[PDB]
Amino acid sequence: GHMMSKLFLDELPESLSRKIGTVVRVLPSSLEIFEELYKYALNENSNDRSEHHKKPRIDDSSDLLKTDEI
Amino acid sequence: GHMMSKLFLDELPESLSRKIGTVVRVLPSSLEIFEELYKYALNENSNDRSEHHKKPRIDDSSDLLKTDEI
Repeated sequence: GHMMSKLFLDELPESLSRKIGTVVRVLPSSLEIFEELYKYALNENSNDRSEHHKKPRIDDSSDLLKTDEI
Repeated sequence: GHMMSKLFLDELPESLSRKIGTVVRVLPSSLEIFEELYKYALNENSNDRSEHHKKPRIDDSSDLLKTDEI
């Protein structure tokens, strides 16, 4: 359990952790940004309902969908 | 000198992309790896369900005959 700051590499096949661990050595700070990038899209796969989900754009419009009260 | 449109940088959180671009200059190949990583996890959203090819569906229904019993 003697590690400075590792965990992302322990969340995927050894084949990937090998090619990554070798390149990361050069950019231990760059891989940090991408680490959050891949996670961003990961959660995007599932989004609960809080206050109307926006994403699907439409060419023609008519109204603001069903909205009578709150 | 202002680039002609961009992908996977202008859409996503441009706030972070700002620091990524400067880093990408150093590791133009490394980013290529993380690019496939984020896309890989995306497809992972699915699983290898179905065991018996789907058919049975019982939860709280044990025998419901009447005419025949013996």
